[PDB]
Amino acid sequence: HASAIESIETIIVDLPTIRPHKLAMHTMQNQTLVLIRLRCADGIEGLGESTTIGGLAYGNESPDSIKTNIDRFVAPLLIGQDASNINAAMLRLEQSIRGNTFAKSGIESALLDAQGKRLGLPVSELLGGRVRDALPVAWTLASGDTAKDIAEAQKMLDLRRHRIFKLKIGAGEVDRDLAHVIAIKKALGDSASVRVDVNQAWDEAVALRACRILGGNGIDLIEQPISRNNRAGMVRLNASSPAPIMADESIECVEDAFNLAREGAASVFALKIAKNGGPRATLRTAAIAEAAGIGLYGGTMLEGGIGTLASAHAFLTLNKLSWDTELFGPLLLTEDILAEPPVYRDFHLHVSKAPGLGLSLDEERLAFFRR
Amino acid sequence: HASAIESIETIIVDLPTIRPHKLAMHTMQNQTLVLIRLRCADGIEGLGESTTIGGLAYGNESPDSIKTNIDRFVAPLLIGQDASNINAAMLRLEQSIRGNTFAKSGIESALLDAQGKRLGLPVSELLGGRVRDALPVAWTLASGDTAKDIAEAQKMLDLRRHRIFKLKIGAGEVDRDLAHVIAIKKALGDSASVRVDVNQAWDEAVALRACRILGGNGIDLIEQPISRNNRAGMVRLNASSPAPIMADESIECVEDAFNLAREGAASVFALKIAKNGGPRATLRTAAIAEAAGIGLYGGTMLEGGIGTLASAHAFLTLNKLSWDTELFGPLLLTEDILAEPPVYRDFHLHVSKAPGLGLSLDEERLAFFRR
Amino acid sequence: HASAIESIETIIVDLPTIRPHKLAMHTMQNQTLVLIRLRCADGIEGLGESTTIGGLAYGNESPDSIKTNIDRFVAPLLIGQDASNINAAMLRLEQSIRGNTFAKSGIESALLDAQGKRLGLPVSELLGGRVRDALPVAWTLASGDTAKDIAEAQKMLDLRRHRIFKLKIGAGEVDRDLAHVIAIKKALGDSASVRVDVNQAWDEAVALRACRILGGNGIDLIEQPISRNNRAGMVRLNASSPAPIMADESIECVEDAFNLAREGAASVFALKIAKNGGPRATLRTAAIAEAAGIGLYGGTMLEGGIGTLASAHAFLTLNKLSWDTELFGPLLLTEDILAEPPVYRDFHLHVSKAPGLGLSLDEERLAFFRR
Amino acid sequence: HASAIESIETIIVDLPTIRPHKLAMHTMQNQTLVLIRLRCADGIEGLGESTTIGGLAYGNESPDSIKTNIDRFVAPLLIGQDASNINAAMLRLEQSIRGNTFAKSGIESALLDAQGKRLGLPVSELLGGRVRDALPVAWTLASGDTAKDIAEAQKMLDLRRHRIFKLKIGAGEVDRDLAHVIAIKKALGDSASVRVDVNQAWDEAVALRACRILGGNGIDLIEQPISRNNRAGMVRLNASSPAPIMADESIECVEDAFNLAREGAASVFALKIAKNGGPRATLRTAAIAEAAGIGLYGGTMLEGGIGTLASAHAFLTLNKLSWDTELFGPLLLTEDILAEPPVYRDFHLHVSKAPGLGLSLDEERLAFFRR
Ligand SMILES: O=C(O)C[C@H]1C=CC(=O)O1
Ligand SMILES: O=C(O)C[C@H]1C=CC(=O)O1
Ligand SMILES: O=C(O)C[C@H]1C=CC(=O)O1
Ligand SMILES: O=C(O)C[C@H]1C=CC(=O)O1
Ligand SMILES: [Mg+2]
Ligand SMILES: [Mg+2]
Ligand SMILES: [Mg+2]
Ligand SMILES: [Mg+2]
Repeated sequence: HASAIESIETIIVDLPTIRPHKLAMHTMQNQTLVLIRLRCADGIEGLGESTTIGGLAYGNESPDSIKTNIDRFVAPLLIGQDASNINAAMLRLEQSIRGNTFAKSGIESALLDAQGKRLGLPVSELLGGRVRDALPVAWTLASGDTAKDIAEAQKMLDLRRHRIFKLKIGAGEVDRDLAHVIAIKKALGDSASVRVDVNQAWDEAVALRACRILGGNGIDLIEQPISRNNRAGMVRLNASSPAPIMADESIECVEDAFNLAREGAASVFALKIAKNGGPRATLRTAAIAEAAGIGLYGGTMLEGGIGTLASAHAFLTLNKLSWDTELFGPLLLTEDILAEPPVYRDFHLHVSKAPGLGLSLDEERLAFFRR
Repeated sequence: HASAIESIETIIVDLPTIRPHKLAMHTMQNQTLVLIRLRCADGIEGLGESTTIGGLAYGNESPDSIKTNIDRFVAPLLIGQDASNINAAMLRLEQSIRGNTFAKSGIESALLDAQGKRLGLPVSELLGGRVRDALPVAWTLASGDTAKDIAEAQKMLDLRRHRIFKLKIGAGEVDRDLAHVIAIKKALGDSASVRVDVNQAWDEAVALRACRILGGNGIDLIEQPISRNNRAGMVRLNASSPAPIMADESIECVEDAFNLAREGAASVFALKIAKNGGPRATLRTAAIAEAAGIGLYGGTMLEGGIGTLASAHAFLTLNKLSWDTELFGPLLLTEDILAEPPVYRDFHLHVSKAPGLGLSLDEERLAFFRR
Repeated sequence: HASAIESIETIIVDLPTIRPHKLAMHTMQNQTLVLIRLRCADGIEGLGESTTIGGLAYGNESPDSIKTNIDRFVAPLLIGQDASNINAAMLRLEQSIRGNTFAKSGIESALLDAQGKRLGLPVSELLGGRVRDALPVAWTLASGDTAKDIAEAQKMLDLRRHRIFKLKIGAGEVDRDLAHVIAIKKALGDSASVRVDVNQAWDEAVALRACRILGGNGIDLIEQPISRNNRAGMVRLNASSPAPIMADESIECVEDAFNLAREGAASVFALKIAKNGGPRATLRTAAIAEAAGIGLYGGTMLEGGIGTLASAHAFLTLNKLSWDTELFGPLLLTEDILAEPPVYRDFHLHVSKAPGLGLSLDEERLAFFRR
Repeated sequence: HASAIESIETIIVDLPTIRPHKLAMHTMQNQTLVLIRLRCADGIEGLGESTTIGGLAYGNESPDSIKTNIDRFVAPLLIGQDASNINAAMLRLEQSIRGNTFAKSGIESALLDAQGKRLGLPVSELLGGRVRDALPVAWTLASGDTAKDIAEAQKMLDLRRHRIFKLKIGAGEVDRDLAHVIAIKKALGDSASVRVDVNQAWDEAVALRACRILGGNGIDLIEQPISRNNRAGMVRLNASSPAPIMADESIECVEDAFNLAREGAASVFALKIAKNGGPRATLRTAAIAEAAGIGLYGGTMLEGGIGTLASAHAFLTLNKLSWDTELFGPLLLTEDILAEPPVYRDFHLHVSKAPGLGLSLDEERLAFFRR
């Protein structure tokens, strides 16, 4: 085919971050991305990104294993295939490859980028058409210090950078974590929306009490308070919690979205291209949530500009994202591999109408930071 | 915008059929279509079709009211809008217009046709990319006579036209309808798949027995045996019936698909663009079904070539249609408004790769049959 | 520590098989194992095995990615740790590594082997004590030809090798697969137990009928007929099926076992060390099943002698394995890396009381077949 | 066998306590233990303990009937059996003896002690390996006087003996018991965790109100508020109670643990070797709880040092005991039969790495207190 895939190169890139990022299960000291360079017979190159958090501390795919599986199994299946038929290409992978959603997400992102350049259309238009040009972007406070977090949030407000804050908790004693969250919301008052993410850290026995306290203290959303494995517990917590509960880790594929909606495990779903298998699969998960009356949140696995924009282009097509987005990955990185970073201003991420993902590689940064 | 919608004309067309088509609630003596001609500033015209069965005997929208609502409410909302952004256009309609899925389906079909011509791509590619070029097509036997039906099916087999037969029942006494179906399957044996559609005609009290008899006599699928209103009954029948049950009328929007899947009301879903609001909405319903492990069937409201191809292009992108399709509408019509009819041969409908819906109007037929 | 782990080497070994093995999603032409060589400060070496089927066609871990993740993440965490405290070592991995059960299984197997040699006890005794010395072993028929399968089963009976047969179906047309299974059971009659494994291939719409037919034709067990994602469907099938349903792919961790038991998704559970994270985790899954009144089956991912014996030693401690085992992996391989193969005779696998896994490496075979 | 069991002697020992211990159904004025002395052919003696509370006021086994059933049924089954294969020995008992979990617990404890001495390993290592050397120990306040309880708790805090307090209620008027608990928590404030145990005393009609009041007054956990027989009620209370509910009496075997988890009867499970049938069975119950996302608590039936250490060794292997333990039995006894008592300091019980249960009998105390 004139648009046959000729090569797929995966590159692991280690990039510095602006500060330690403390999650319940892991403390980030930097970030590692897997860049995908997909080249086609018509001379077009598509760029994609597969990124996770903390090696294997978050999910079963590491940047290392993502490269291994793409090089050994994905490339052989796609090289020679028509790059202009994305649905057929991704279904070809689906029939021979189980799981590996992070790898698939990066691959589809690259195909979409190339197809966008091929047709001279931004990805958002390839996916149906945008209904907005900007997306609201929350900011995560996870320094591990209450005083530092409050100061940081106040500055982001003054800079008109962020007005929605996500607090990482679950690593310490429940009451200390609760006091921490309450103190932050008290300091910010009505000037900002404060939410929390427990990253599955709590047992239902703890969550049933903690959610009541948070809801009674101005916390707007409680993300994945308990293990995705306590299916019945998540359903019960949705009933006892006065604050809405959002599912994140509970979604590891489109089918999980349906089952969670069927069971009533959460009233809001985080949408992550890495967890669903790319922008298109993520839109199917969004369709399921919408059909069930479940709110949407534009999630991230802390991707750099490529993965962030791939996510953004899909979100631009959604009717509504009631709970906004957390597409701040590029801002946590002190250095990224894009020639021009995404545009952030006035509490939003602004997406252009340039072809594909509307970005280009910074060859110097790639050369220095690639492993 | 360069692709602004300049006009939308709705035309009611009354066309002759090859023979009376007897459904449980109505007997068709002909067919009426609503043609949509959408013209854009860049000189491109998109064609769409909104068609139903028996006036108001099947659904709440008649060809007459579809024209009324499109002319009075849809056109005012779309004229002047960018035709190249289909998602924004359909969402604009969704925010101001409740229901009217048949009208919406015709409108989106026209927009897709125009966009396909605009980019020089068939609709199937606009929707992501085809994974097949042909679709298996079933045939409905509904003459009202057992001997006639058997003869007709045998001929369709000999002509290599159809090998899957759908039998319309529910208008007569249950046992007489059952004998009718059993006699047909007995005569055809393993040379064909025989299924039935009761069009909601039976009460659960009757269906619980009838489904057992049909399943025990070689009937492969039982379509909408009871009222969509007996929600609990459909769930119970899925358990007592040895033959799979398919939901059709139970789906009147994407959200219904989710609720039916949540409740376990059917193991197979019929996919109709008219019932969901167009090809794109139908793909969302398909995504929900797939995520729930529910089989897919390419349904029809007996549309002519335009509506049939709009449906076909969407179905070409589905990973699998386990229960095939019933896209035979153009074959039931003795006359259609296409210059070249869809290609049917060797038990399938063959879809080309021509731009848009790959069709053109027969001006002479349109002029003579338009109301 | 005196028993500190000094090194962990992972070796990918490609071995020939006796014949093509056709599963619903993949056709095996050979087999690849990941050998784990764990050496301790006290001069003891423990051997473990992490093996899967068809690259990524079966699960999300490939032999390639298993090596990548063990070398990059597991080794760093364990080197220097006390090898004699297996629970602490495996929990150390669990707190930093998500998923990767296949890798974990191989690691724990190696630790158990080393600990057995260290104490001069077979693994079965380290795990509590055996209650049997032999395990019944089924045989899978998957040549893709009915005549060939019947002949093969008859020979295994005559050789007193196997009397329980597992038939792989789901790749072809349902009725053809059903005829295939029925013909085999008809030919063998009461001389053997015939079961099937659909490897998630069927939709519930198909399974609800197929299970009835199989149960009515002498088929003793139906393994994973539908997708693990159709949670509600598996529960419904357990009620409509006259033949017991066994969960396999539905179990990807110990927690899944609990949820399946809670929901009533299957009446029998396959026990696979690779799917649970090693012999010890598998015994926890067995404990859950037993507590729920669910039958046990000793499963396999087609491991060679090392993985097969690691599985066997755990199964020797179970009170009862009502549905026997399928520990025939070493028999499907024309060549393995053990100096002395496991002992198979009179329909059983016979496990010795030698220290650890009671095996040693064949250096010549390892050298020739290692990648 | 070289390690054949040659004799099993059961000895009832009546020991003085430090003060009356008032439970909802009984007031303890002393404590009675059943010591098990199991001697093997290799000259090794294993010690075990089967102890309950208040004769038959708590459970169906009394110290008297435990001795009767062990002497008449257990001994005959085990004498002559290989003591080094604990799993086979306990399964041999399970196939011929129904219930009698207290007796079984003492027997397995003795076998583990002997096996530990045989291999020169502490029981915790026989069970897989410890992940901690110390266990947090709560203290029960049950003098029947509010002023006395507050003073006692304050002293235990000052002595760095205990900082978690369990209050026995249910014997008096609900409001008086509630005032009692609230006054104690008020006096201790944040310096201690206060929990209650109602020992099944309340009717659901009372519990639904009382749990709300306790949860709203700083009470951290509510143990078995109602009858284990009101299965549906326990499930309902888990939803209405703002404080987590723990199941104790509801667990009388491993299977009960599964059923309670399936039904959602409690969010925390008390782990008692006497109620499950020994350390090993208790670890299976813990595995079920963990798989269900249910918190763990190290429970006691007020055993002396032998039974307390048997429990402790098992708990040392658990990944996490979110709700700590109540292994204070030896502290309630003014006299025990151990030559050296367990080590309690700085809010914890410290377990050594000595072989077996790491203890020896005080021949003088045994001689004087044995019945
Ligand atoms: O929250 C997660 O699970 C992943 C990621 C999203 C933002 C962030 O701070 O971490
Ligand atoms: O069956 C329906 O409900 C509508 C239509 C589909 C084919 C047919 O014969 O009628
Ligand atoms: O059946 C599976 O899923 C895996 C494996 C077990 C035996 C066999 O033939 O394949
Ligand atoms: O609470 C029980 O049911 C039994 C025991 C545990 C400690 C205590 O004080 O009594
Ligand atoms: Mg999260
Ligand atoms: Mg119908
Ligand atoms: Mg299987
Ligand atoms: Mg209690």
